Amino acid sequence: GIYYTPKIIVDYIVKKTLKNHDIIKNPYPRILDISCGCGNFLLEVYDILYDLFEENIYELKKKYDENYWTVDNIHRHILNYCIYGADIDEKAISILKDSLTNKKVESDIKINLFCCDSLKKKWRYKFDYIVGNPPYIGHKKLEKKYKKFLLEKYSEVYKDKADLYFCFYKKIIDILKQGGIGSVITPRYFLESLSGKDLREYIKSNVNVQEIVDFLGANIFKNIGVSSCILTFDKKKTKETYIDVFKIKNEDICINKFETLEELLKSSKFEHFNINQRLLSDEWILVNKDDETFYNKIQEKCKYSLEDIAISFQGIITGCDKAFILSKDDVKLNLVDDKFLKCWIKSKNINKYIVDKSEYRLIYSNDIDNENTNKRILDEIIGLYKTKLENRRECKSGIRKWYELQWGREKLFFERKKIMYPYKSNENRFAIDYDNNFSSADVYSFFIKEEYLDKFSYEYLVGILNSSVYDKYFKITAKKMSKNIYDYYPNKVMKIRIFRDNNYEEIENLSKQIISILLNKSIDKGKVEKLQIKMDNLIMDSLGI
DNA sequence: ATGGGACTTTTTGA
DNA sequence: TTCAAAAAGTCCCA
Ligand SMILES: OC[C@H]1O[C@@H](n2cnc3c(NCCCCc4ccccc4)ncnc32)[C@H](O)[C@@H]1O
Ligand SMILES: [K+]
Ligand SMILES: [K+]
Repeated sequence: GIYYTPKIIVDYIVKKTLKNHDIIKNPYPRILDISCGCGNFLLEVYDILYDLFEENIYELKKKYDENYWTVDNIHRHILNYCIYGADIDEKAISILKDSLTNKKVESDIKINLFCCDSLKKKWRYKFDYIVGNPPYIGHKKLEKKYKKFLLEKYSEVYKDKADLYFCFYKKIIDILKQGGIGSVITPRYFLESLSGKDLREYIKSNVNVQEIVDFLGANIFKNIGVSSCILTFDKKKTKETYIDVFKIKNEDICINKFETLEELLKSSKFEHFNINQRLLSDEWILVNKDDETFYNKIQEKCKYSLEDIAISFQGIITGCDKAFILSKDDVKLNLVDDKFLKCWIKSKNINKYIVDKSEYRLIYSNDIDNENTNKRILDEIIGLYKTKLENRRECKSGIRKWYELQWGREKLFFERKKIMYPYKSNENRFAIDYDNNFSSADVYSFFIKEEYLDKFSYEYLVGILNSSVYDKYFKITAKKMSKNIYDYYPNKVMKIRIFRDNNYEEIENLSKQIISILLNKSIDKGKVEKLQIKMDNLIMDSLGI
């Protein structure tokens, strides 16, 4: 329900929006939290505002109504005109109202607190400053009735597999006053994800992004599996449009290293660099000058992409794995004819250059003709989960029989030489599958088009793709998920560019030697490491780095 | 108990 | 008809 933002980050965000406010010029700033919860941000906003007013009370008294501007009147003023909060949870709003009332401890004061869905409220004026931490809800945990509303009314930032907080970015930008400043902490995934493309376009074309703080896979929220970033944007009449990017360099740090977050950002734990907002394409490549030179060099040298030369596909989606996946030593497999059985691997079975021997079998139930010839398999293996299987979407509509795989794909795509890689990994792991391995969606596969077989071999491809050069090169634009995990999905893996030059033969031969060592029983992996270093040297020579 | 490490399903819009 | 994206991941241990 309610998530607690660490106090240091709250202080940083509030100071980011208010440290340079000219209260004498405008003693009526509107500061809004659109998902205020119990007031994590708004109470700190109250404290900052109270200091700001009390420090200039006499200047305000002289410049304006001298009877209105007294210290004893600051509290009331702040609540009447400055602090605004919205949240869909009425208990949180009640608690926050009590807190703001008890900031003073007569005639009653009207607190601008709204218990509503902030994405449906008719907002009747814009705001000078917007801060907070919106709700994050993905496409699976959002109700379909609400998602229809989002797809209709928030189509500019919300399509397909987008997230709820995209819409909060939209709403915050839309209700921000000209010259206003907004600062929020959200998931970092929209910076790189395919779903966030339109949201990135919206932000880039409607506000000036002041600062991005990328915590990468650091754990900012205790016991929460999410990776966070802090965005600061404004609607000021500026002529430069340069973004300050602070990228964490050590994900293992605890956030309470210093009293303030500014000390952490200025320290050696973070790196700083500037990105020209006008040079952002539909993809935001937020890297330092050395990494940008590296990336551009590789992009310029390589004339092909994997998408050009390869056919990609996601793995089997059974819809209920426990009903179709059995250990190869399970006695129940004696009931299943071997024509129905396929080898089954998980993402952990994928190493560099080769796949572990499979230990699981998939019952490719689509080839079961009818329920009377193979009644025993259905009665004793698959039918154990009939109730769950019948609740799949395609079974409810009758497209799929209750014992069939939900997305069984095409068998001929898997029963061939191909390259496989895990969907989430700490490093590049592209393996040649020789054993017709099937897998779930945690492993992706591709094979080379016939017309590119004489230009690229599987051995050469796994050679360059597993190199240190390509590990770094892919990670430059990859989607950082959690600590030591990057997404390896076709929507970015197929964008990897490859080359073909005079080092092709030696690179291919080194890859073949590595594969031969890795498949031998009396394995000595050290020479594999030495061969990999030599191949990395060849690749760096080829790409001019 | 918590914080850190190993590992990854099927629901879902298009 | 049937593709592929999506971590307020999930689950475990010392
Ligand atoms: O980050 C968590 C905080 O954010 C608040 N909050 C969440 N969602 C909000 C929202 N609209 C979205 C509605 C989506 C559908 C829905 C969500 C939750 C329950 C029932 C239905 N509008 C304002 N505050 C919101 C929530 O109370 C916490 O205080
Ligand atoms: K006066
Ligand atoms: K994390």
